[PDB]
Amino acid sequence: NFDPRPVETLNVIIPEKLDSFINKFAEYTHEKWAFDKIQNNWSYGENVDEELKTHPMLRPYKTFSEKDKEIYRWPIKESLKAMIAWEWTIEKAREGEYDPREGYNPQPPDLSGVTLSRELQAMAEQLAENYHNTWGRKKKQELEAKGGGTHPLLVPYDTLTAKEKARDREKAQELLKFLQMNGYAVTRG
Repeated sequence: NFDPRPVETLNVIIPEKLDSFINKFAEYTHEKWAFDKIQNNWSYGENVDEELKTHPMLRPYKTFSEKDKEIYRWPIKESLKAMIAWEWTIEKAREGEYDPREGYNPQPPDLSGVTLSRELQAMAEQLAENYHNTWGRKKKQELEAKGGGTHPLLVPYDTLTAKEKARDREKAQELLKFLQMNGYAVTRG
């Protein structure tokens, strides 16, 4: 009887002082996506070709227009809005701490060495559940409107295994690790 109710974010205002953080994390997200592709032998080219391993976004984040940068900034703002709607605190407290291929070579920092406390891991789980509920509500509405069938992910988040949760968990964890790496103190208040 899955009724996904993600937290309301539409009227949530992100403080302007977080814009630099949003930009840094968007570039990081791009660099990580680009790194994985370039190491999997993908390269720049006008078209998105699965066979020839080519993608037009395999270029520096600096070369993207502001509207194009929204491919990355938009999901980041949505995450931040959810954290703000829950009255979590996000405050800067510290200083913001392989084969070289042909052309673009992004070297993003490794977030495997960034450790999350029990509290931040619980917070990542709450963000992950919200990603599941956001997608779930959107999917349920799409299927209802477009007369579609069903989907195995249209079930409560707490009925999923650790592996089924991994994608949303890793997205939430990457955000809290980057926040921590950049000197932000994040709490549930």
